[PDB]
Amino acid sequence: TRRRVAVLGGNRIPFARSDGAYADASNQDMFTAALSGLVDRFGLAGERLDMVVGGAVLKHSRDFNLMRECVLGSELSPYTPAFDLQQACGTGLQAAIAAADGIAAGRYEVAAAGGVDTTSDPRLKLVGTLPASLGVPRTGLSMGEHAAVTAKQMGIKRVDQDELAAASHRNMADAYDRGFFDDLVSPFLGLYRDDNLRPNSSVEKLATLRPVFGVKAGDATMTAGNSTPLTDGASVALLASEQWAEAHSLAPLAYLVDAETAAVDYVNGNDGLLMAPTYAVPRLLARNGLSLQDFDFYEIHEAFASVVLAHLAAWESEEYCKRRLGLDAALGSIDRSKLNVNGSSLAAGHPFAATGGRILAQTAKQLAEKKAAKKGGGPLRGLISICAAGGQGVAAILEA
Amino acid sequence: TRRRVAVLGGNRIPFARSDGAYADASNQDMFTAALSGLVDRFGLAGERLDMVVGGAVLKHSRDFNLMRECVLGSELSPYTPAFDLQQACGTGLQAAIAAADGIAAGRYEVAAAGGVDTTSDPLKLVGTLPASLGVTGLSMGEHAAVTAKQMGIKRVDQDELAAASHRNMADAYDRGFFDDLVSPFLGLYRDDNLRPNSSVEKLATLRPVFGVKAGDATMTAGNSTPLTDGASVALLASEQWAEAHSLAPLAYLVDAETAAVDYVNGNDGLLMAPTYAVPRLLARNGLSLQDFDFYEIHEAFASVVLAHLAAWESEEYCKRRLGLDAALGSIDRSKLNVNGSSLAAGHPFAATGGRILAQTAKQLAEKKAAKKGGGPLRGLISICAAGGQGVAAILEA
Amino acid sequence: RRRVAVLGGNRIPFARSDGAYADASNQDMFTAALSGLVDRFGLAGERLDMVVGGAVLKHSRDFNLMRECVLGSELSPYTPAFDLQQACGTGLQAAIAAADGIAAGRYEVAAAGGVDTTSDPRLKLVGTLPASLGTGLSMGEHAAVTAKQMGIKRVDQDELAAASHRNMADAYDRGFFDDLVSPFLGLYRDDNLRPNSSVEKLATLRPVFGVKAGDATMTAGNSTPLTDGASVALLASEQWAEAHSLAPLAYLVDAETAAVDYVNGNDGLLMAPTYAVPRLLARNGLSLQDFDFYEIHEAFASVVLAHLAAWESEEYCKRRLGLDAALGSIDRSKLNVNGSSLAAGHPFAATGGRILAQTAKQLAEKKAAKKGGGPLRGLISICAAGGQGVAAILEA
Amino acid sequence: RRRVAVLGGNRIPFARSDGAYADASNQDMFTAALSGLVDRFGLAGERLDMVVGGAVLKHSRDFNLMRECVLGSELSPYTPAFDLQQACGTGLQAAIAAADGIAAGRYEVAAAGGVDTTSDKLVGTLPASLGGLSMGEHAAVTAKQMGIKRVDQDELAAASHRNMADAYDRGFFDDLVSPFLGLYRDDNLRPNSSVEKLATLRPVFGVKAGDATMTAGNSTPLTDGASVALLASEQWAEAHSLAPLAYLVDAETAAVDYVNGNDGLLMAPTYAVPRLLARNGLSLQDFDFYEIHEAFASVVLAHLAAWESEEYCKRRLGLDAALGSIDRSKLNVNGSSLAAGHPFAATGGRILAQTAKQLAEKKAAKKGGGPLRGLISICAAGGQGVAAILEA
Repeated sequence: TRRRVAVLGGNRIPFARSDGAYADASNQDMFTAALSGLVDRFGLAGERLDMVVGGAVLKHSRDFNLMRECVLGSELSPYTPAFDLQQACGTGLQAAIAAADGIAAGRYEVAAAGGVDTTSDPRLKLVGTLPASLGVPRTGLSMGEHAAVTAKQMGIKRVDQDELAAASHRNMADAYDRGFFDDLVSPFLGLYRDDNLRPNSSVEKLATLRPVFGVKAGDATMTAGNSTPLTDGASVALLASEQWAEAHSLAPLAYLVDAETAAVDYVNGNDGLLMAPTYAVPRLLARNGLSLQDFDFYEIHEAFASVVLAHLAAWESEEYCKRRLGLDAALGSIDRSKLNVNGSSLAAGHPFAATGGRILAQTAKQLAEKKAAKKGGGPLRGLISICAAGGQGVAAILEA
Repeated sequence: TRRRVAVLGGNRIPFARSDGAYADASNQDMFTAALSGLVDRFGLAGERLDMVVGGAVLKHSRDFNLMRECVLGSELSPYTPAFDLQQACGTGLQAAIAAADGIAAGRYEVAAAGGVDTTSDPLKLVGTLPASLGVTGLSMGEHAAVTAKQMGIKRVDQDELAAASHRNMADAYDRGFFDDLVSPFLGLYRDDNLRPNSSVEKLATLRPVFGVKAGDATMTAGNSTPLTDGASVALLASEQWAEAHSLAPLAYLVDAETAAVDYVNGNDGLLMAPTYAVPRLLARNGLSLQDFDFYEIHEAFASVVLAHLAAWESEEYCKRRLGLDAALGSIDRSKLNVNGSSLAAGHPFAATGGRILAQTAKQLAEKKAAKKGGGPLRGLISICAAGGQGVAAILEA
Repeated sequence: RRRVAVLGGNRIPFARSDGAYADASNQDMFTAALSGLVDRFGLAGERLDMVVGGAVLKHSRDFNLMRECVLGSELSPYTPAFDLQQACGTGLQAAIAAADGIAAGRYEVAAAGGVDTTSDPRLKLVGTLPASLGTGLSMGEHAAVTAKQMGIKRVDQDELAAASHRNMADAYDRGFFDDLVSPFLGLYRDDNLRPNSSVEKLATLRPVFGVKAGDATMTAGNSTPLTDGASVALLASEQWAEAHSLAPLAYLVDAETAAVDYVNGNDGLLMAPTYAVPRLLARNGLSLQDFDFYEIHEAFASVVLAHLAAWESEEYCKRRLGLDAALGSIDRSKLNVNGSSLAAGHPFAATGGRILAQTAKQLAEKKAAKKGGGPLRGLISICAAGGQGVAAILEA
Repeated sequence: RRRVAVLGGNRIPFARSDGAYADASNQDMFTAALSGLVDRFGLAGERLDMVVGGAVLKHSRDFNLMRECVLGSELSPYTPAFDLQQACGTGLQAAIAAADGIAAGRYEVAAAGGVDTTSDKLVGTLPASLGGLSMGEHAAVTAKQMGIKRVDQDELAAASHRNMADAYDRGFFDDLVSPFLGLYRDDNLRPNSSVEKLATLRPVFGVKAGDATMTAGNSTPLTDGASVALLASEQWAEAHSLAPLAYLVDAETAAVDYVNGNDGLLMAPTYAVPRLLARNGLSLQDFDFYEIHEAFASVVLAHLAAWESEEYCKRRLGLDAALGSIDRSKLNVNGSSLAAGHPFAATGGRILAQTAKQLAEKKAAKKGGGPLRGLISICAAGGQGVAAILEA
C-alpha cells in the first residue's frame, strides 16, 4: 500500500531582484548553495538521498543533468541519483510530487525536491512582459496582458489588487522580524533577506503607480505594485518516509497526501492563461472528499494579485463553476485571513522553478506551528495552488 | 491502495544516423510526429490524457515546455497537461515511471511518456561525448573502455552481441513485430542504422577507437552505438480506463529502481549504476536474476552490457561493491535483447527508454498469447546513463 | 657481471616538517648525512667513483646537488656525481644506478641516496599533495579510492601502523640503528616516532581521506606525515671492500622498475609496485614466499595492505598482472620487522637509502646468527608518485 | 652481460635562445622530440621500459619531467621514467643509464636524452657550476696556459659550421631532426663560414691577462633544444624489425679539482678517456670517429694538445708515455656543438645518435672485414666529464 510522505522542511537562498545581487550567480551556483544549506540544516553530509529532483525553466546550455551535477558538487553521498524536471512556475511543487511519488511507491526513503531560476542572464523588469509560454505563447500577447484580460473579464478592482500585494509585503516582513524563516533561509552573496521585500508598503503607495498591462483595453488595474518582478532564486525541500524520519530523529512538520494537475485551452481564448488551478483544485478536493473551506492554510501563488483574486471570484461565481467546471454548485468563498498568511510572491518574488519549493516548505511549517503551539482535536490541512505558464496549474493538499 | 499500471503499447519513429535523414528535424518535429502516430494508433484524437511526460536531453534554447508545446501541436485536447523531464539516457524510462506513479497514486487514468533527441549539429559515435553529456575530461567511450579492460571482456563477445542485435532486429522487421510500434518520418520506415548484412568477421576488421593507448583495446565503431536522431512514446493507463476504451493491456509496469555511482574519481565505472540498481529491485520484489522471460539491457556499448553481466557473475564484485553475500549469477543469454536493441537501432538519448518499454512490453504479451499454459511472465529493463546513473524496471504479463 | 656489495649506509633522523630542520637546506642535510657516512667508513680523503641522488622537492637554486655536496664534503674533489629523481623511489633508484655502474665495471665504489625537505614547500600529511607532486586528485584520495575498492579495513591499517611504531622503537632500544644514524641539529632519533602507540589510541582518529565517498578508513595515524630527511648508502665491488677491509652486509642481485596507467583510473596511483615485483621474481626464479625479509615502504597502511591483497587474489593476478595464479600471501612476521616510513616519516628521496642500508643489515645480522644454512634474501618494494614503483632483491 | 644497441634518435632543431623557442617550455620541446622519435620508429602504444633524461636549468614544478612527458605522449602509460642531471654530460649519462638497464637485463628497450631552455649571449658567461670565474674566463686560463692558437680555434669552429652544412645538404639529419614552431634546421648554423670572417671579431675571455684567444664567434651560443636516443637489446630490435646502427660498449665518468685551480674546469675528459681506453685494451688512435663536444674550440684543441703533451699524461695523469695525437680527419666529421649550439641536456643525445649513424654509414660503405669504432668525449661544468665508446 501507499506509505505516508513527510515534509521535514526545506531551505532556500533569499530571492534577489534580477540584474542586481546574484547577477553573476549561475543556476548551479544558487541551487548548490541552497542544497548546501539544506544538508547543513539537517546534517545530510555524506548520506545518500534516494533522489534529488528539480530544474530551471530558463535553463542554459551549461545545464545538462543540473540536479545530478549539483549533488556531485554538494556534500551528499555521490551515489545519490537525480534528474531534472520543468513545468514552468509549478516546477517546484511538481518536483515535490515526484519525490513523494517515489517515497510512497517505496522506491525512495528520502529525497530532495526543488528548483532554481535566474532571469538576470537575459524594460519593465516584470514577469508579465514575457511570452505566455515562457518561450524566449503564440497569441501575440504577453503573460501580463492575458492576466489583464481575465482581470477585466472577472472585474477585479484595483483596490483589492493593491491591498493583497501590500498584505503580502507586510506579512512577510513580520515573518522575518519574528524569525519565521531563520530555519528556512540561508544567505547567499551577502543577501540575508528577499531583495524585493519592502515592509513600508501600503495601499496609498501602490495607488500612485500607472497601470502597465491591459492598458488600451480600458480600465487597466495591473501595475508593478500588484505583479511580480523578475527575480533570481533557488529553493529545495526534504521529504522522507516516516521510518527514515524517525531513524534520523527528525519529526515530520506535515504530510503531503494528494495533488492534482490541470491544463486549460488558452490559445483558443476559452480559458484564462493562468486560470488552470481553478480546474485542478475542485477535483482534488472531491477526490479526498473535502470542501473548499475545510482548510487551515490557503497558499495561493501570487503571479499577479489579480490572478489570485480571480481564482477566488471564479470559485465564488455560480456561473463559472456551472459552465467552466460542470459542478452544479459554487465551491464558495474562503476565509481570506487564512490566505498566504506569511506573505508570498508579490513580497518575495518569482524565480519560476524555485517558488514551488518555497511554498511547500512554508506551508508545512505553518501547519506544524499550529498543531504544536496550540493543540486540541482534529486534523489540520493546507492547500497550495500554483498558476503556471502554458496554461497549466498544480495543486496539493497537506495534512498534520 | 496502489493500483495496477498497464502498458498498452507505444509508437516511435525510425531512428536515423545523425546528419543524414532528420538532419533538419527539430525536437518538436520528431516528438510531435511520434505522438500523432500514437494518437492515430489508439484513436486518442480529441481525448484528454492525464499527463504527457518526457523531454529532450541536448535541447536547444527554444525547447521550453517541449512536451506541452507538442501536446498543443498534437491532436489531443488542450486540457492534457505535460511536463518536461530529462535524465540523459534513461529519460524515457524515467518519464514512464513518473506517469506510472501518477496512475498508482490515483492522480492519472492515462498518460503518455517517452522522449526525443536530435543530435545533428551538436567519429560520429556516442562514446566521443563527455561523461556528463556536456563539459570527467574523458569521453564516455574511454570511460567504458577502462571498465572493459579491467573486467577483461573479450573483443569477440562484444562483436557477437553487436552482430546479433543487428540480425535480430532485422528478423523482427521481416515479421510484423514493429508494424504496431513504429510510424514513418521523413521518408524512413525502418531504423536507418540497421544492417542485416553484417557479420562477426566483418566487425573483426575494425581498428579499435577507444582505450587504445592504454593497450589491449577492444572497442570499435561496430560495437559502440552511433549517434542517432529519434523520438518515441508509450501509453500507460489504469485498468479501468484501459477496458473502458476497449484496449487490452500488453503488460503491467510493476516496479522500478534508480541508482547512481561515484564515478568521477574512479570508485565506480561511469556506466555501472544499473549494477547496483538491479539487485535492490530484485530483492524488493522477491525475485532473483534468473526469474524472468525477457532481459532488455541498453547496448550503449557491447562491453558495458557484458560488464553488467560479469559483475553480477563475479562474487568479488557482488561482495565488495554491491554488498551482497553471493554473486547474483549469470543469465540465459537466449532471452536477452531477443529482437535487438540500441546497438542496431541507434541511440537517441531520450527516445531509447520509450522504445524499450514498448518493445519489451509487447514481447511479454505475445509470449503470453503463444504460451497458453498457466504461469506469470516477466521482463527486466536496465538502462545505463551518462552522469553515472541507471534505471531498471520489471514488467508482468 | 660481478656481484654488488652494500657495505652499509648512514642517515640523519627524520623530523616532522616545520620543526627541527625547519631551516635546514637540502644540501645542509644531505652533506650532513654524507659526512656521517664518510666518518663511519673512513672515506676521508678518498675518491668514490660516483655519488648519485637528489631531492624531489628541489628548490630552483639547487642544480648539481650531489656534486656540490661532494665538493663541500671531505672526499676527494675527483669523486664525480650526478643527480637523479624518481619521487619516492629516488633513493633506491640511485642505488641501482651505482650498482649497475660497478657491475658493469665502470665503478669500484659508489654512494647513493636522497635528501628531501618539506618545510615551507591539511594536517601535515604526504597524502594532501598532488598525485605527481606538481587528475588533480591528491595522493591520499587516490590511495583511498583503491583502498575502498580493495576492501581493506581500518583495523588492519591501524594494527600495521602501531606495529611499525613499536617495532622501530624496539629496534632503537636494542641499538640497532647505532651504526646507521648520525645526529643532526640536536636530534638523535626520528621526531615522528611514538613508542606509546596502539590500535586502541589509533582507532579514535577521524578518517581524513575519501570520506565523502563513504566507508573511509584513512586516518592521520595510518598515513605518513611530511618529514625532512637525508640518507645515503655505500656500495662497492668485493675487491674494493676487502681492499679497505669492510665486510659486506648483503649483495644487490636485481631490481625492477614499473609504472601504471593511473590518470584515468585503469590502475590505482600507488599500485605500480605490484606490477614490478612479479616480473622481478620471475626473472630470478623465486616465489613471493622465498625471502626472510619483506621491506615494503609504507606510504599509507592501506597502500601496503593493498599489495598483499592484490597478490592474494588470482582475480587480480590475471586481469591485471597477467599470471595464471595468485603469487600468494606472506608470513607477516617478516614484514618491516623494524618498522618503516609510517613511524620514521617520508622524505621522498631519503626513504630509498634508508630502506636499503637497513635491509642489508637485517639480512646480515640474521645470517650472522644462524650457521650451516643456505642463502637468505630480502625483497624491497616502494610505491612512488607519478604512479611508479621500484623493487629490489638482496642476498646474504 | 648483453649487448647495448643504439637504434638512432630524434631531436629538435636547436634554436638560439631568446629567439624562436622563447615560449617553449622544457616539457613542450622534449615532448616534441619524443613524439618525433616514436613517429620515426612506430613505438606508438608500445611500452618502453625506461625514459631517462632531464633539464639542467630545471624550472619550477618540473617534477618528473620525463614521466610527465611520456604521459603526454603516445607511448603506453606503463613506460616508467626518472629524471637525471649532470650539466652538459646529462644526455650521455642518461644514455649510459638506459644502457646499464638493458645490459643488466632489467629493460628491453629505452629512450634517453635531454632538454634545455636558456631563453626565459655566449655560454662562457655562466658560473662554473651553472648555479667566481665564468666558464669562459675559467677556460681562457687553461687556453693561455696551453698556448692554444687563435687560428686553430677559429679554423675548427668554421670547420664544424661548414661540415654540418655539408651533412645537411647530404640529408644526414633528415631522420635525426624533427621540426618545431616552423624550424627545420639548426637556427644557429651559418654555412658561409671562413677562418678569416672569425679572425675579424674581438676576444671576450682572458682579455685582462693578455693575449686572449677565445672569441665570441668561437664560443658557443645559448640555445634551446631537446633530443632523445633509442636503445635496445638485440632481441627487441630484431623483434621489431629495427637494425642497430652501433653498440654502446662502455663508458667512463670523471671529475677534477677545479675550485682551487690545479685542474681546469672543463678538463676532466682528459682523465676519463685514458682509463676508458685502458679498460678495453685500445689506444687513442684505434677509432674511426672522434666526437668531442665543442664548448670552446679552445677547450677541445687543448684536449688534443693535452693527449699528445710532454708526459703531462705522466705528471697529471700518471702514465708512462703520452697518449698521442689522432687523425683530425675523423673529428666531428659532420660538425658539433660549435655550430649547432648547446642546450646542456640536449647535446648528449645529439652526439650519441650522430656517432651511431656515422659508424653505420661507414660500415655499409666499406664492407670488408673490420671492426669500426667511435669515441665520444664530453666536458661538463662542475668540473666533470663523460666519455663513451660505440662499436659497429
